[PDB]
Amino acid sequence: GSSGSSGNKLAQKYDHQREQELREWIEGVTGRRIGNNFMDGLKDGIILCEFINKLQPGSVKKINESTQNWHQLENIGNFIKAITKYGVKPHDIFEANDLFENTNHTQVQSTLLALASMAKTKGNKVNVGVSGPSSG
Repeated sequence: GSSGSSGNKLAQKYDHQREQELREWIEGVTGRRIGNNFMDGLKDGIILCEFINKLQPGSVKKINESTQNWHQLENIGNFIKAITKYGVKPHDIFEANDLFENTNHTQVQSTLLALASMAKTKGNKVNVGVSGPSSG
């Protein structure tokens, strides 16, 4: 589709291109306003639990909704594990601290990049530029 890049640069670092393709997919499926801060907004861990839930009926049994942190952690824990069964290898999944302690952003992004492909085959509406197992 119409899109000027004039770069065609392939890297592993945080891609600002996909960042817009992910938030646009999640913010839609689930229905939560991730907001500017792609991380902080996803830190809560809620949007995550619901994300894998919308794709698989039963992913996350129950989710905690509060303004605390301790609870936010537990949530992310259920998701990361939920996405593991759906169709996401543990070698491409982020850690609870990666999203919680925002110690790693790319690690979390890469995880989603794959998820999108897991929902595509099934028959979902994904707006992420991810074709086949792109590793590199």
